[PDB]
Amino acid sequence: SMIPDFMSFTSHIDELYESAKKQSGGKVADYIPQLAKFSPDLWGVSVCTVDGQRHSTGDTKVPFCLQSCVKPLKYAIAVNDLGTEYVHRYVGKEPSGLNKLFLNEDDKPHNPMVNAGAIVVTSLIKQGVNNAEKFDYVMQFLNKMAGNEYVGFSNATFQSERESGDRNFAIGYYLKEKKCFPEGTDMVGILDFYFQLCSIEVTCESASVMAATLANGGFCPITGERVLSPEAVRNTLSLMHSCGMYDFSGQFAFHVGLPAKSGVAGGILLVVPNVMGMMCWSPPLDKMGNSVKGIHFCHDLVSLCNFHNYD
Amino acid sequence: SMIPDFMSFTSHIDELYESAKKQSGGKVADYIPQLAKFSPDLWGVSVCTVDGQRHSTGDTKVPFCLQSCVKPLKYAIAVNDLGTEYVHRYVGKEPSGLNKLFLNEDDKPHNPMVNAGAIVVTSLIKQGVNNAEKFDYVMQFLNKMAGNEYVGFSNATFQSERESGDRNFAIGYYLKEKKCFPEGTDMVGILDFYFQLCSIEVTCESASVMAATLANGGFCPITGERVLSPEAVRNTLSLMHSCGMYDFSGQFAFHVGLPAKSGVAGGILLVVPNVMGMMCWSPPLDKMGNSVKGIHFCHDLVSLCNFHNYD
Amino acid sequence: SMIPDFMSFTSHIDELYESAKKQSGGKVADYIPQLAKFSPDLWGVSVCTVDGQRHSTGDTKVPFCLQSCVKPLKYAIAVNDLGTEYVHRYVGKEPSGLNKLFLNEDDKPHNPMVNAGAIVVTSLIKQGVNNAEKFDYVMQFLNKMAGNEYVGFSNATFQSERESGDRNFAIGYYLKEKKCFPEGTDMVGILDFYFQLCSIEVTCESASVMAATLANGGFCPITGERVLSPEAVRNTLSLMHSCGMYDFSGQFAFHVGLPAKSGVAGGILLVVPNVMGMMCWSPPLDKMGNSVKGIHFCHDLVSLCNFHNYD
Amino acid sequence: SMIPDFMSFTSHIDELYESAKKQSGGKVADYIPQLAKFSPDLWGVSVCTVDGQRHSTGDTKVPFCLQSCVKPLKYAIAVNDLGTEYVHRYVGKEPSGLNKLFLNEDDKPHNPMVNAGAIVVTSLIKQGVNNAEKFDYVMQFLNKMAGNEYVGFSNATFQSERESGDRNFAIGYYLKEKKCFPEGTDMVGILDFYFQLCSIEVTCESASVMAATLANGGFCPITGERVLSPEAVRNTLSLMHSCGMYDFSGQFAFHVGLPAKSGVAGGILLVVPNVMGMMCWSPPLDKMGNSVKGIHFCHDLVSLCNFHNYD
Repeated sequence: SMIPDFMSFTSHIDELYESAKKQSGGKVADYIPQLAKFSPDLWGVSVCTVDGQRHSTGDTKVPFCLQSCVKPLKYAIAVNDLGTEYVHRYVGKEPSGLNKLFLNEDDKPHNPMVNAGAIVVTSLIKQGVNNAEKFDYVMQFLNKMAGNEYVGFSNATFQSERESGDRNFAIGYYLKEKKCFPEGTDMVGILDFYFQLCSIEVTCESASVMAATLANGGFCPITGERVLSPEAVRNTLSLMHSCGMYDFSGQFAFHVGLPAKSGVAGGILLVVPNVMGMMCWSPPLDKMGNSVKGIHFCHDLVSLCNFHNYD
Repeated sequence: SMIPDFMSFTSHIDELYESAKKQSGGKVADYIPQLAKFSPDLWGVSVCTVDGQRHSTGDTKVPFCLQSCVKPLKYAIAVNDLGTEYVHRYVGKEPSGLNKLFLNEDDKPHNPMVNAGAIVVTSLIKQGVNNAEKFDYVMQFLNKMAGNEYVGFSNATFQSERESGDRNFAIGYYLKEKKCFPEGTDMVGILDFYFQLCSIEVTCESASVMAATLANGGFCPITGERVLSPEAVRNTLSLMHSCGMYDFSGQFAFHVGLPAKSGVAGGILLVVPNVMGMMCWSPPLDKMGNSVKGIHFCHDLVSLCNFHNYD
Repeated sequence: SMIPDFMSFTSHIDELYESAKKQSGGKVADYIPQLAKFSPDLWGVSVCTVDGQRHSTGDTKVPFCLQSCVKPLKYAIAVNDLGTEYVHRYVGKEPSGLNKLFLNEDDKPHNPMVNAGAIVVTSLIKQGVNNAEKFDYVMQFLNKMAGNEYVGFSNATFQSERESGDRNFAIGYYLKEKKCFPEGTDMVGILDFYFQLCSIEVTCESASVMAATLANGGFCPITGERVLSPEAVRNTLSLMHSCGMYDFSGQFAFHVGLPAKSGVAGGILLVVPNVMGMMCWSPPLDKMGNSVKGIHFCHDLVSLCNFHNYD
Repeated sequence: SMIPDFMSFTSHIDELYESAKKQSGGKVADYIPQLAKFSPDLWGVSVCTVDGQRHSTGDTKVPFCLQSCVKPLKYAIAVNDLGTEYVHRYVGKEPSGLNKLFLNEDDKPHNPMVNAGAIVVTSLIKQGVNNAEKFDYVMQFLNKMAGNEYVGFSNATFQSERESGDRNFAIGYYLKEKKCFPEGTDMVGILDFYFQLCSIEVTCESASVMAATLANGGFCPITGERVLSPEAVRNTLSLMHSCGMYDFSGQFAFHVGLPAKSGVAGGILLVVPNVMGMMCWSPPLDKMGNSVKGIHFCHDLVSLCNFHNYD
């Protein structure tokens, strides 16, 4: 551990937080009202070490949707219950070029971090049981990852995403055309389960616990229990490292060097292997679709604490 | 007219027909039973001059679905009722590269001869009225083009295409995502109208009359009536010339030089400007998706009668 | 012939010429001084019917480089001496998608109308003999096409194109890498021959005679002699129809419907099959790289005289 | 350090070495004789810890060309003398899609690990001085990285690469066309310097010392001296992680999780951050172009010692 004095570290976290606060650029997602609602000034950062030590600053208790931030999580869950080999017969393992085809060279979604990928992954989890049951399974799972902290749902977001995601339906039908789903999959039913997962709510605080779980080889820092298999955690981290920041993934892997995953709600699930989990949140996104204050913060954290993968 | 002696010409048509008959290669489409049914040995060629003169050989009275062969026709109808400018605010005017994106540089289907294009075009025809009425409108229209000859429908084909076209639905949703349809379009309703049009039935004989209509500047050779506007006919011919033979369009424009349009049913709508209309039909298709006997025939017709656009 | 009264037709040509004259937009090519020199106001149109009848208006006697306009010509020459089959073992027969790869699916230049294509074609003509001799062979050939009218050379242009064409050298080496040239080809020597051909000079008047030759099935309208084989002329026309106006080829084939070929010098070699040959010239080019006044003129000519391929 | 007992670790290295030895597949590069020469049975593995501890097994003293393995090294050198900002005004920082364009969206080579990238990087090192001097500069540099161990040159390889690299010349001219080189660069001279660098020779033993240098934050394990800046080492490692195994980079980052770089000579420069440097060598390559025995070994090393970046 490179964090000898937590107290001092925390003091630095608040300095970075304050430094980022001055970054007012970016635009709040507004393709649906449930996202337009949010104030551009909300800005929260929560830390949770592998030690179990916590620290928050800013709006770390205001609920918000995981959206794309859930992709790493449901993928981790799939590997946990099905293993690397099986999950990857349906989804790739690397970033794509850039326009934006749904499938790769082998008629499989490039990776679990893109829509097509997350949709296929969603179709692997808890096959057989009905949607209601599948959703409880993932919720219970997310609860263990967060050590029983805040994990809600947003029905308004769910209804808006469903009655608006024409591109996800396009992807749904295309994958069904290319036989990308396991035998006998209710494609439309899957997209529904998919929209629901994107609607799960968390707070910087509860999310940081989930990130810390991934930073602690699958053991929840605040309960000590094994939630995800070592295999599942290593895969999730690798993929977050290469494709978790949309079109910014390259720049991010080169300059920040940490496993992260952004969401349109403005959140950024950050993981510092064997050190801590983190969740930055600020609604204003840049052109790439990442939280402006969040990206700023991440670069600052790595310059200051030499947390970069290769330091 | 390069056909001084119709009698002799006909004798040559039968020779080419017999020559093509020996081409047994190709595979009959079988993605649906209604197409698998067909015998690979069916082979028919019907001619209809701008003069009104007719001639058939082979299975020219066995009904079969137009399928893609209807694309040029419904496009002609759109230009006829809306004019070049309007129709092309929604669909392109040239062939694409090759994989196979749904939209081009300007978020419009490349041309009316590809699925995405034909789907958008379908959404322009007779806007407002219900589907049943739209279908009668096109049927009545196709009747005038065929001079009241055989124009049927295949409900079995229609039902199979609908409960099987996942890729067309994918295209449907994608176009709806990119705002490619006119304001307030029932996308799913349009795909239904689209599947129905693909299910319209004709015979080499009735189809050749439709082709002759396009070969006669919009006037049906056997009734003398104006069916399509000059503007509409010129557009349809240009596009059939550059993108009517799927991936073979280039080779076809270079070696045959005639406006044509193939269909998965094995038909090839051929037009020899100011001379005649033609419909070759033979279920076995090659890798490109064109009738094997039909392609052979077309090359032979141009070598023998110097009908190539630039002879 | 749709030109009953040449006198009246000529009167219309001058009206279109005057109408186009008002189009002052576009920018004169300036990648080399020999092209920057030209006045944006130069504008000439020369007609030469299959009959042998002539007519000029504007700056039809000011020499200018063929540049890309020579591509159709040297291609015609290759087919004439080697036949379709041989020439096309090295170059494609259709337009490409759009970035801009040097080779297609089969490691062959897409068509003779693009740089890579024209370079490969250049390597087929008069193999064996030295460059000086090859150049005389093509010059003598171009002379017959122009009926002995103006055909010059521009050494200043040649020297500038050679000491500046890094992209053509890149293409040269790439093709050499993919074994695109006939056995034992001096690649660098070929690029030199290529640059020279681009530097050949003509005038609207002499060029229109060359165009008329292609419009007359290979027979020079003003000498009556056979210059190009029927086979060679049909191929050249087909390719000019689909890929002779750079990225505008699609729009041009759909709206104008005539075999044409533009050049960076501002010229447009136009052919109206079995009617006449033409050469419009005006240095200012549009974004696509075609003569602004020339494009305007071509659209006007087709609207007024219904010369479109499918009228 | 996860290597408590070096003795035991070494015993495991020899077991993996022996296990890999049984992998006889792959084909020895043969585009030039200097590579065809090599026996498919040569197989060597050399380790060099950050501690300075060494260990070899197999043909670890047979000289071979770095080839692509030098790309990470000359890139490290550029960052060391010019800093991240400057070097990256000319070359990208991420993997590309897949065909294989020379430049990316911003007209810059995708990254330093691809030919176009390595060529641009080569043009940044020691600008001004002549080629002979530039080469000595890099040689002296490579010597410090190897702690003065074997670093040779192969004139036969150099001469063959130069008189055979048409694709590198194509790339050279294209980059020169797009103004990718610093002001006043002798492009052809640069390609020469480039071919020379690819011809530098090493042995598993000396190379492993170079890898260990990168594994030790820029300090040569066997001399203790600072050779590369921390900044330069972190960049080199990140890029080796994402694009050092050609088309296998994705699979490699996901399954092995270590910074590596392969070469057509059959070598694989491997780095285990803060632990050791390594060089596996075996001439037979797979379709991707990586050493077959080397790839096998790398997967085995990570399964056995949990060296994967995220374990």
